Amino acid sequence: ASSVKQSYSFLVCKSNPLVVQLVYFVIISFAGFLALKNLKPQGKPGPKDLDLLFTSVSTLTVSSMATVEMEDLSDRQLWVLILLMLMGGEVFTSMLGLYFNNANLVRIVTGYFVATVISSSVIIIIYFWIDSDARNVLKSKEINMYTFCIFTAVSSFANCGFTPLNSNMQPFRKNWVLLLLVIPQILAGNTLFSPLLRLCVWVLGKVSGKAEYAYILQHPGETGYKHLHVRRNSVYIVLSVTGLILLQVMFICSFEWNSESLEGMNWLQKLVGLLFQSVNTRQAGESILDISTLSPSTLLLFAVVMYLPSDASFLTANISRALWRNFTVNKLSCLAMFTFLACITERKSISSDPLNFNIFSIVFEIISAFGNVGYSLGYSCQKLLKPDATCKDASYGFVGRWTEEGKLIVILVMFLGRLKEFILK
Amino acid sequence: ASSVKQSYSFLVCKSNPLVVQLVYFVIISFAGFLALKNLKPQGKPGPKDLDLLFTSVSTLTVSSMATVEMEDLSDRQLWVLILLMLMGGEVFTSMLGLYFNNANLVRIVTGYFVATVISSSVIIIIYFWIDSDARNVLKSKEINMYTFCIFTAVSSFANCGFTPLNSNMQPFRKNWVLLLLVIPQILAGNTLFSPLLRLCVWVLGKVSGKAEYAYILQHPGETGYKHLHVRRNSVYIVLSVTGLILLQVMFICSFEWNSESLEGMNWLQKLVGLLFQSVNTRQAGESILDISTLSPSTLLLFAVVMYLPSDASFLTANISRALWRNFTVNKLSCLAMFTFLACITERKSISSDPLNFNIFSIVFEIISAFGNVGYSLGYSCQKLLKPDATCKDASYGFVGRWTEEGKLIVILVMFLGRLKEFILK
Repeated sequence: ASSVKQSYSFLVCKSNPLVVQLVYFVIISFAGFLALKNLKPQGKPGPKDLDLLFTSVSTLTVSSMATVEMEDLSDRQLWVLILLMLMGGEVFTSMLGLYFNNANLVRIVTGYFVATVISSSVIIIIYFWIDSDARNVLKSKEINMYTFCIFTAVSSFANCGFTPLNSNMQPFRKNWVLLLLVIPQILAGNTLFSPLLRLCVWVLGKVSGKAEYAYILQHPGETGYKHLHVRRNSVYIVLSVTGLILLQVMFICSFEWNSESLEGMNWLQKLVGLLFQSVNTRQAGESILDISTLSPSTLLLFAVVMYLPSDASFLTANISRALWRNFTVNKLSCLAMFTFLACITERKSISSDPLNFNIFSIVFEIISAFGNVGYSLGYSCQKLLKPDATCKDASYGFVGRWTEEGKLIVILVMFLGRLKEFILK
Repeated sequence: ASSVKQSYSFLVCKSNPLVVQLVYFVIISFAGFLALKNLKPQGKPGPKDLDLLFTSVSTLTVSSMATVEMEDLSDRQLWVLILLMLMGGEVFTSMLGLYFNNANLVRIVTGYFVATVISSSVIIIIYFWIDSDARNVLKSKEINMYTFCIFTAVSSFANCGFTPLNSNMQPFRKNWVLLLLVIPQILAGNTLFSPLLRLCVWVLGKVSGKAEYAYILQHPGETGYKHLHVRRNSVYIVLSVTGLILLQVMFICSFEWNSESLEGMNWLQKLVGLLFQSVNTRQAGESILDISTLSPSTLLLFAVVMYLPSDASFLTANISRALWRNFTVNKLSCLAMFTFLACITERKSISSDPLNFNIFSIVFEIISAFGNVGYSLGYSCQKLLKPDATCKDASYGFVGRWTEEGKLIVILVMFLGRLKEFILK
């Protein structure tokens, strides 16, 4: 209770924000892994503790990188994941930071977060109530309807990318209404958070008439909030994200409109699904297509977009040994070093299975982990060079098929990716 | 004669250095392609004009990217390639720039260039004279001994990477003496040019005693030469290149010491060959191992090293739309765009043959072309998924197996890579 507040205040007063946030993430991830281990169902042999720790990290790190199938976790573990997502989302961490800075605009941010989460949950619950196809699908998968709704709302708002379905949103690719109802939740999380918050402050100031709201609106830098910029910067956020989404939609519609991953869908269904995928590419994680089946051009476009630094990390950020150090921090040297380590650890897998364990797939996984997106190129054992029937084609990401050292490397990459925009300064 | 000088002076007086150097490279490349077409041997159907143009560009662009086997060109075409290499090397272009700047240190630079070329040719000729194994190899390949020696010396000094042998220096991997005699020629070209020139100026000043040489030595910036830096910068050049070479040697010795590409070699032979490869990786192009057979970690290390900007481009170089433009020029956006284009053009090849036409191989080719290195991941038709016997496994680089649009894209990438450190300003 009060002891937590006292310890947090003591940490904040002396240590840097980076150190306190690293301690926060490490301790919460360890607690989540411990919980996931405790409420494991009895009798059935669950995943190894490393997979549970990886799932807890990816849930907290809102990176959605899966090592265990989402169907291998019970309802209680699903709610533990929901709690980790709530306590690890970008908006919630920024809200806690604002709390602690103000103690040593808070109401508006807390209201925005709580209202968005509650409205998303209610909207998804209502949509499942009106449409019985989703209820039938959930009954087939034996997943609690309300638990799935809350999980989906929290994951979409927090931009994590996890869903109780093992195939993520693939079973719901035909339901364009759900995708159109979920897209705003993703766009009200990490992406388009600053312009939406600015609009919320603007409408509150207009309706209330209080001069404090206008003062906050026109002095965004005085309050010190990272995600509250000037009108020009917010307009830049909207324009940049909209243009990137339109570019992604254009390229995917040009290339994979007739692909097998969209077969059996109407033109409107295909358009809505591709728009949902393009929105998710930046940082959501949720996918409706098996990203492996996409053409190499679209895969490279995905890699480029998830490599693009977040706009919050772009506006805010914008003897020879000092130049070397400055060059080592550019988001690219770390990616190259981690990809080199991952290729070292998976040398046997790459040599034996070059179709799935190729260098581009490892680059994609490293970019996904560092950018906290969640796109996994997957692993189809039908693509093995040597025909092996002992495979059980699993729905978890490519990282789940790596070695233990590879999983540890991806865990470190995800931790560094969440703690980015902080290591830079 | 004098008309050429008048035209060059007229171009220099008005246009920027970038424009005049671009027109110089374009016109010389076109002349070289026209020559290569003209002295093609009669009776035998040679390569298509696009392949000749690509070879002329890569020879001029000292990028060593091969579309045609080097055994398909006669002695006259080999000498045309030698002339293109001489007129397109980094040292020669810098020397011409110094000529035109001084007209509108020249003696020392010209002496260094001419003496290094002549001494390299004489040394290689002498080594072929003393050792008859190389003479036997050349007789087996039916290549003129003196022509091969001059070609090798010019290519090693100009850091191009071409050799009359189709397999490059692979037949000579056992001859460690030749590799140790060629390494200084490569290290006296583009790399270690500034420290070697500084040492040459220093010894000339010490022996002569003229104060002008010391004035040039201690005021490197006054003369305006790009490749003449201060003592600290030259020491940095030496230290950085030596450390990078040692790191590459360490990693390759750790990984591929027992690989098939080095089977049948003594420990000293393996060490010398790996050191030669590490020296060449930065920007030489010449290789003694089939780079395809190397492990993925070493391939990624090669990609990283050839992606590292030249130290001359590092020392010399070191509202939101303006920031976007500044971010678009970082050597990475261009690589991503060109790789995206190459993947678009080779979509059929990637889909049909994913083992050789994978995204990492295209990334490697694009990095090699932009960095003007010359490393090609190759194409072994035994790696086809579909077993096709119509193949004739050719010794030319991976780019020779691309589509015509892919070859054009690589030509553009090579032209931009040579004109790098210029487009940046």
